[PDB]
Amino acid sequence: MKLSLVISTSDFKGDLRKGMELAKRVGYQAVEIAVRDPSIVDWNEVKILSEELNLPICAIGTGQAYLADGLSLTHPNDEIRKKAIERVVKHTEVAGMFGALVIIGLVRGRREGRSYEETEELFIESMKRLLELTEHAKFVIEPLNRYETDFINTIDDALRILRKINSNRVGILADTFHMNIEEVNIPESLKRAGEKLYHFHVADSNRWAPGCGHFDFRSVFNTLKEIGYNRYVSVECLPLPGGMEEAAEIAFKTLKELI
Amino acid sequence: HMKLSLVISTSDFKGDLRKGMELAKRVGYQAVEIAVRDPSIVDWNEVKILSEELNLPICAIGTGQAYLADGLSLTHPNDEIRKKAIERVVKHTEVAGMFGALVIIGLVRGRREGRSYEETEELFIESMKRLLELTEHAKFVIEPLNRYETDFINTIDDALRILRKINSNRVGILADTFHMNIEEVNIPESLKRAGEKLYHFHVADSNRWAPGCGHFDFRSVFNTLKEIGYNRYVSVECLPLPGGMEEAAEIAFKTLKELIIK
Repeated sequence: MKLSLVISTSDFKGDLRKGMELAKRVGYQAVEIAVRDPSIVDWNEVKILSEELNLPICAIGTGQAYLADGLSLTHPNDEIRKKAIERVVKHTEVAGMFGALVIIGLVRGRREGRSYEETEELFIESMKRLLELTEHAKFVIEPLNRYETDFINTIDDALRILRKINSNRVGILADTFHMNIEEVNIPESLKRAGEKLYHFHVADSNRWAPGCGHFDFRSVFNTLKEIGYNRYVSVECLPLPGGMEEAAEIAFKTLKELI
Repeated sequence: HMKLSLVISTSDFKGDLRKGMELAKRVGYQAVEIAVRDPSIVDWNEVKILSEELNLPICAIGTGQAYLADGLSLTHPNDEIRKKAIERVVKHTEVAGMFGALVIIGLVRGRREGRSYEETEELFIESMKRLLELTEHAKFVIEPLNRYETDFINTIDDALRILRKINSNRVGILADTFHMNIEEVNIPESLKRAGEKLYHFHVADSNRWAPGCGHFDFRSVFNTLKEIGYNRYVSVECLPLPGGMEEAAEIAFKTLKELIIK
C-alpha cells in the first residue's frame, strides 16, 4: 500500500515543481496530477523532474476536460463525444510515459435528461472505443456523489458497468468523501470491489485533510489490508486547514499512522 | 420528551397530503411536516380540519420551493425580488400561525452569487429582522445546508453567528444529519454549541435514505440531544428509499424509536 498526493496546477511548470517538491518533502511516494488538455504541456520536462526527485506519477486526472471544455464521453453530440474520446486518448499517452492510471471521473458526462440505460450504453461504447484506440492504457471509473452527477454514483454501479465492458484495463477508483454520502457500508462496498479496486482517493467527510472531519478511516484501512490492497492511496482534498502545504502534511500524518 | 414527525411530500395537493398524514398516523408519528411553494393557492381550512380529524399537528412548514421554483431569495441582489421573497415568507407565517408551526428558512435565504460572505450575511440579517418586525407570533428556524446546495450558511456555527446578530428568540436553528454528515467536523460538539438554539431537527441517513439504511452514527447524536435536553421534534426528511414512501417512513420510525426509548 502506497501514499500519493494530488497536486493542483494552473492550466503550470511552477505549480508542478512546487507540488512535487512538497510531496517529496512530506514523504509521499508518488504524486497525482490533473490536466485539462495535455497537448500544451511538455511532458519530457515533467519526466526529467520526476526522475530528478525520484517521485513517480501514479495517476492523471481528466475532470477539467469536462468542467472547462464541456467534453463528455456520453455527450449526445457525436462530434463532441468523438473529441472527448480523442482528448482522453492524449491523456493516456501522458499516462503511458509514467505507467500511470487514467481517471474517468466527471469526463464521463451526465444523463442530461436521458434514461440511465442510454447514457450507460453510450458510455460503454466510448470506453470500448478507448480500449481500441489505446493498447496498454488503464482506466479507473470514479463513482461520484449525486450532486456532481446522476451517472455512476456507487461502487456497485461501477462494478455492473465493468462487467459490461469486460476488460481488466478498466477498474474502479473509490473516494472516501463521495462514499461517505453514496455508500451504505463502506467496508462492505470495498470488499465487493475487491481486486477491481484499482485506485483510491482520500479526504475527510468535509473534504478537508484526512483527520480533520469525522470519516472513519480506521475501518477503511483495516478493510484495505484485509483484501490485500497494494496499490495507491492518493490524498485528494481541499487546501484545508491552513492551506495546501499544511493539509498535505496533516493528511500524510494521519494516513501514515494507519498504514 | 422528544417527539417524532414525518415530512410529507406534496405536489404543488389534498391527495398527497391526506395519504401522507394517514401514513404518518398509522406508523405512529406524532406530527407531520409539510413544504409549500406558495400558501396562497391552498385552502388551509381543509388542511386544519384534516389535521384535527387525524389528531396530527403540523410542526413545521418548508419554503424551499419558493426559491427553487419561483427564484425568490431573501438575499437577492435585486431589492424588488428580495421584497417579494419577504412577502412570500410572510404568507408562510400566516399559514404557520394556524398550526403553531415553525417556518423553515432554508434555500429561500439565497446564495452569495459572486458576492462576499459579509454582504450576503448582512442582507440576510436585514431580511430576517424585517420578517420579525412584520410578524408577531411566527418562529423561524435557519437550516444549514451542504456546500452543493448553497455557499451561504453551511454549518451550525454559521447560523449561530447570524442568530447572535439577529438577537431574537423567535429565530432558531434547524440542524439536518444528512447535511451535517458533510459540513460538520464533529456533530456531537456542533449540537452542544447550538444548545438551546436547536429548535427543530431533521433526520435522514448518510445517503439520505431512511435512518438506519446508511452509516450515519445516530446513537451519538441522540446521546447529545438528551444531554442538551432537546425535547422538541425529530422530523424524518429522507428519500422514499428503500422500498418506497411507506417502507422508508416505517424503517425511519423504528430506527428513531429505539434510539429514543433507550
